[PDB]
Amino acid sequence: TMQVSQYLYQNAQSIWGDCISHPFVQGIGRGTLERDKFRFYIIQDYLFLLEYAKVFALGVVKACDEAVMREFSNAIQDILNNEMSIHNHYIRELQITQKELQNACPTLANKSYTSYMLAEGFKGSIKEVAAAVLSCGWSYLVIAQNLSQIPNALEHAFYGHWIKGYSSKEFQACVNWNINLLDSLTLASSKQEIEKLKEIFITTSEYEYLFWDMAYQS
Amino acid sequence: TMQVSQYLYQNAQSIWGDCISHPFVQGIGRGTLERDKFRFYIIQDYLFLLEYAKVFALGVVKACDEAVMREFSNAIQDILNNEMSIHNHYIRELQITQKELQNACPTLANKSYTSYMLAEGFKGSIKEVAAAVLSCGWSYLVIAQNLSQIPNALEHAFYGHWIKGYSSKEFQACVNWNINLLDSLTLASSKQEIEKLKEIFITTSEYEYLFWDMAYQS
Amino acid sequence: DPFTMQVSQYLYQNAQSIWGDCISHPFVQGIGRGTLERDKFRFYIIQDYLFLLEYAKVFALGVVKACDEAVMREFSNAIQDILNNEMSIHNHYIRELQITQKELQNACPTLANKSYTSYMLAEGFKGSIKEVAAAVLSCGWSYLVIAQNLSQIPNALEHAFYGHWIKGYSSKEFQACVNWNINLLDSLTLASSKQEIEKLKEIFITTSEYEYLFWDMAYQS
Amino acid sequence: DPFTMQVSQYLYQNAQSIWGDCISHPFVQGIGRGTLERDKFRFYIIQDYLFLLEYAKVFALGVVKACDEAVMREFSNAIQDILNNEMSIHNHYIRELQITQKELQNACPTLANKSYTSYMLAEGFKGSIKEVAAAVLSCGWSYLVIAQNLSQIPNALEHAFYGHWIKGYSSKEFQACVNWNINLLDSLTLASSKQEIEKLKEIFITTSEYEYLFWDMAYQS
Repeated sequence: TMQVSQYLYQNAQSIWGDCISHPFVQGIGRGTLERDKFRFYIIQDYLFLLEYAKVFALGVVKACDEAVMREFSNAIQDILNNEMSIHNHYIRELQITQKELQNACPTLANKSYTSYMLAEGFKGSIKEVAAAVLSCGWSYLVIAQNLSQIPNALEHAFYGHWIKGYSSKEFQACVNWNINLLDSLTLASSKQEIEKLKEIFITTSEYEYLFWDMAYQS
Repeated sequence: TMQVSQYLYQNAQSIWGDCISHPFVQGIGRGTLERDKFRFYIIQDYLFLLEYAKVFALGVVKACDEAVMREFSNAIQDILNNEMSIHNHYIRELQITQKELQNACPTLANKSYTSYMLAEGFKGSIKEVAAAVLSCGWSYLVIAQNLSQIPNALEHAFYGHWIKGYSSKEFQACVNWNINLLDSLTLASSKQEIEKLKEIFITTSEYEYLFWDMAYQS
Repeated sequence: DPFTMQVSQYLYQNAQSIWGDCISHPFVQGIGRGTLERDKFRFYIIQDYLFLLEYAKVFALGVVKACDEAVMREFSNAIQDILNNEMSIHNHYIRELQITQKELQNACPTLANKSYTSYMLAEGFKGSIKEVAAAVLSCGWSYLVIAQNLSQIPNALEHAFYGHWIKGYSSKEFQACVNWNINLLDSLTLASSKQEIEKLKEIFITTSEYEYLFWDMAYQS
Repeated sequence: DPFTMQVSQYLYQNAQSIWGDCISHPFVQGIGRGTLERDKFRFYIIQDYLFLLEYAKVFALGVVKACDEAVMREFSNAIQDILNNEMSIHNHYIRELQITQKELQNACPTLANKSYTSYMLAEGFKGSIKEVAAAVLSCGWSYLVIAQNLSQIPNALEHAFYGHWIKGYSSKEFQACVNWNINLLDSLTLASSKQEIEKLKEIFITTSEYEYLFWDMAYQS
C-alpha cells in the first residue's frame, strides 16, 4: 500500500514547514508584514496566475476524457474570475493602476517556476500536469489552515481576507479534486514513474519557497 | 489595402459554395435529410467538438495578452456548455445513450481535420491558431444564414432548432470576435506569412466539405 | 516475459488485414512486378519526400519527450537518417527520374499526405513519448513487410528501375531500424493499463489506415 | 538593410552589461588564468552535461517548428553537434577528470540548471520558431565572447588543463555555429512589430540572466 498523493505529501512536509514559518507568511498571519511587500507580491502573483492558467490549458489538451478535460477548463475559469475575489480585492484595496499591472515584469523566480510547470507538462502526459500543479494549491491550503489560528488572524482588517480565501470550502474542494485526479491517474504507474512524479512535486515545492523568498526580498 | 480576413474569405468562397449546396446541408434546410444520417452526424460532431476545444486551449497557452487569453478560455466554455443547447438538444431528441456516446469512434475524416488544426497551432504562433479555427465557425454561420430562407426552414419541427442555433446573434458575435482577433493579430505580417495563413484557411475549408461528405455517407 | 502479452505483437495482430490490403494494392503490386508507370511513381516520391519532412518532425518530438539520453539520442539519429538515407532512396529516384531542385519545394502535399502527418504530430504532442513511439511505428513496420513480400517474384529485385526501392526497404539497416522502434515501444509499455494499450492500438491502426489511403492517392496519382 | 535596425544587434546591446558580469566572474576569470580549483570545474561540467541534454531538446523543438527544410535541417545538425561535439569538450574533461559513467546519469541538475532549460523549453513551446531562435542564442553568443576575451592572458590557451576549453569556444566552428544562429534570427524577424521585438529581447536578456546565475551556482559548486 501507498497512495501517490500521500507519498508525495510526505516528501514535501519539510519544505511546506519552512513555508509556513517564513517571515512573509508569518507576517500575513499576525499582521506584521508591511503593505509595500504585499503589494509587490500580489502583482507578482498576478503575473504568476496568468502563466499558471496555461498549465491548466495544457491539461485540457492532454486529458483524454471529457470529464477531466472539462474539469480543467473550469479550473482555468476559476483562476481568471476567482482572483476576481482575492487578487482584485487587493488591487483596488491597495491601488494598483490598470496600467501598472501589465507594465510589471515577472522576476526570475516567478518565470522559473511557471516555465518549469509548463515544460514538464509539455514533455509528459496528463499525469505530469496533474502533479505539477498540485504543490501550488495544496501548500496554500495548509498554509492558510495553519495561519487560521492566532487568532484575530482572520479578524485582521486587511490580511484577513486572504487567509479567509485560501481556507474556504471552495478552495479546499478544488485541492481535493486535484488530489483525487492524481490518484486515479496513477494507480498503475511503476516505481520509476512515481519517482519522477515525486521529483516534480518537490521541485515545485522548492519554487514555492523561493517565491515567498523573492516576495519578501520585495 | 486588403484585410486578411476578407482575403481569406475570398479564397474560400468556392468551397463554402459546395458546402451550402451539399445534399446533407440542403437536406437540413428543406427537411429532406433522414434522421439516421443526422444522428450519425451529431455523434461525430460531438467527438469533433471535444478536439476542437483543445485547439482553443492551445490559444490560451499561446496568447500573450490577458484579454485574448481570456477570450479563448470563454470559447472553451462555450464549446462545452453551448452544445448544452445544440448537441444536447439532439442527443435526447434522438436518443443517444450516455454510453453509446463515449463508445463512438471518430472517422478518418473527423480525426484528420482536428489533427490538422491541432498540429498547425502547435507548430506556429497564436496567428495560426486564430486562422485554423476560423473556417469552422464562419462557414457554419454563412451556411445557416443561407438555409434561413426557404422558408419554413426555421419552422421545421426537427431541423429548425439547428438552423436557429447557428444563425443567432451569439454565434455571430462569436464569429466576429474570431474575425477581429485575426485581423488585429496580422496587420504587420509579410506577403509570405499571409500566404501561409491562407493555406491553413482553405485547408480547413476542404476538411469541412469532407466532413459533410462523410456525414452523408453516414 | 514471455508468458506475458507483448504490446507490439498485439498491435501487429490488429493491423494484419490492413497491411494485407497494402501488399496487394495496384500501386504496390505494380512495384513488385515492374508494371507501374513512372508517372505514378514520380508523383509518389515527390509526395513521399514532403511526407518524410513532416515525419522527421515527429522524431524530433521524440527527442523532446524522451527522458533518457539513450533514447533521446536514438531519436536524433533517426532524424539524421531520414534526412541523409533518402540520400539513398529518395535522391536515387529524383535524379533517376528528373526532379528539378525547384519543382521539389514547389510541390503541395495532398490532403491525404497532410492528414497523415498532422495526425502523428498531434497525437505525439498530446501524449507522452509512448504515443510518439506508437505513432511512427506503422510506417516503418509496414514498409518492412511489404518489401519482404515483394522480395519474391522474382526478378522483383533484378528489375533495373524498381529494384533499388525494394532492395532498400528490405536491407538489414532498415530492419534494425524497425526493430529499435519495436523494442522501444515494448520497453516503454510494460506497465500500461488495458485502457492505455487500447489507445496505443487505436493510434497504430489509424496510422495504418493512413498508409493504405496514401498508396491509394499515390496511384490515383 | 543596412540603414535599418538589426534585431540581433539590438538584442546584443541590451545584454552587454550582463555578459560583462559574466566575463569578470570569479569562475570565468578562474578559467582564464588557471586559478580555479578542479573540484569546482568538475561540478560544473557535470551540470553542464545535464544542461546540454535539455538544450538539445530546444533545438529539437526547432526542427518541429521550422517550416523550411534548410532550417529544419540546420537544427537537426545542431542536435547532432550538441551530442557528439561535447565528444570534444565534455568528454575530454570527463576522462581528463574522472567521471564514472554511472556517476554521470546519477547526478541531479540544480534549481538553477532546471530553471534555465525549463524556460527555454517553455518559451519555445509557447511561441513560434522566432522564440526558439531567440531562446538558444544567449548561450552560444555569450560563450563566444567570453572565450574570445579569455583568449588573451596569455598562457590562457597554453594552460595544460583549462586551455582546451578556451580553445574550443573560440574555434572557427563554434564561431560559424553562433553566426548561423545570428543570421537565422535576423532573417526570421525582418518584419516583426515593435512589440514582437520587445518580447524577443525580453527572452534574450532573461536567458542571459540565467547564464550569470549558472556560473554563480557552478562556483558555489
